[PDB]
Amino acid sequence: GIGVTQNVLYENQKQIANQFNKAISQIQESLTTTSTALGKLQDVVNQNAQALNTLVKQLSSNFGAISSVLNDILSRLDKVEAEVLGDISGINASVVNIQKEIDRLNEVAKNLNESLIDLQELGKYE
Amino acid sequence: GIGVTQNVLYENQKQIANQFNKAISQIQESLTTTSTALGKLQDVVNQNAQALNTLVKQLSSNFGAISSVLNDILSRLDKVEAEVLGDISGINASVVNIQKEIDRLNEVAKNLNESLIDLQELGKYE
Amino acid sequence: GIGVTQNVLYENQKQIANQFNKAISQIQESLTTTSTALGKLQDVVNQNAQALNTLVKQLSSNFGAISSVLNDILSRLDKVEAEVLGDISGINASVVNIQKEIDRLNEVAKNLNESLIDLQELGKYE
Ligand SMILES: [Cl-]
Ligand SMILES: [Cl-]
Repeated sequence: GIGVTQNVLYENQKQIANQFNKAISQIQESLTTTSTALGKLQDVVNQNAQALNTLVKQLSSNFGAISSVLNDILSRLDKVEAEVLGDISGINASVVNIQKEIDRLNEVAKNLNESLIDLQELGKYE
Repeated sequence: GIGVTQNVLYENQKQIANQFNKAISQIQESLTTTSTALGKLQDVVNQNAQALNTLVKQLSSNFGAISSVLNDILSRLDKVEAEVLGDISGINASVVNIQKEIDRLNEVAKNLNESLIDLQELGKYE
Repeated sequence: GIGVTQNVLYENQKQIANQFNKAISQIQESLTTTSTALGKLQDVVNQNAQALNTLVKQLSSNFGAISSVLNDILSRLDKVEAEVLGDISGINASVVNIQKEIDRLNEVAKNLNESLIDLQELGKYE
């Protein structure tokens, strides 16, 4: 009463501003951390996708060859005894593309600097 | 002193409210972006999991068959010459289920609209 | 005018503080949710990586063996008729490590409790 109300409000503002700005920084860090983590997942997921496809590609080739050789062999035996397998090329791994979301997270982190609070200070309390 | 303290506090409130609301919108965007990115990762990861399992399934079948045919062949040769391989069915890819976390991110984004600040305006300064 | 300005400012502060604190809690929840989701993705992605590698390992072994057996067979036939395949060991799935980002998200969530606003109350309005 004696003259504190005006002073408590200002102190409250300084806290509000300090706590908010503190939180923003924490949030920016979390965003960058999420984008970084999302980016690593994308790399691994895609590299593993391409590994699986590269494999299917070779395997298909192998079974085509194996079935061919066994056929030749069986054939010979026939002649000798006379004288005397599913393809997997369709299996495909897809890749993910979240680069746009990753870039968006970094932009938002950078832009939160524009949402910080620059409290007008009252000398009479500073 | 002349009569500004009451006016600086209000201006500070308008900034606090404008900057916070601005940040909330930015954060909502980041959440939706994260959920969208998480959702795409889940789809690809699971589709690649199922591709790998579908493959193991066929491959096991193939090696069972190949070993069988080679055995028959070797057998014949025996008769002809007389007259004259690990299974992989156990390899399994697991799938992930983060749908609940994805839905939770979208709900939080929607609910932050309920955390916006509607500052009571003082006509004497408006 | 009669004496409300001082009272509207305080009411505005209570709202600012209530809405911010409410948002912080919402954000903490979103962070924990993101970390939990990121953690599940890491587990599945890595487990699927290791499954793919375990498979390549066995497959390479299988084709080495198959080519060997077919060679022996073809060889015999030669003798009998006389008397009468790419390796994939190089395909490798990589694993991801975002544990550090996951732990960082949880720390930030825990630390936001230190960014909450504890508004100094003015009895004259309470
Ligand atoms: Cl305020
Ligand atoms: Cl994967």
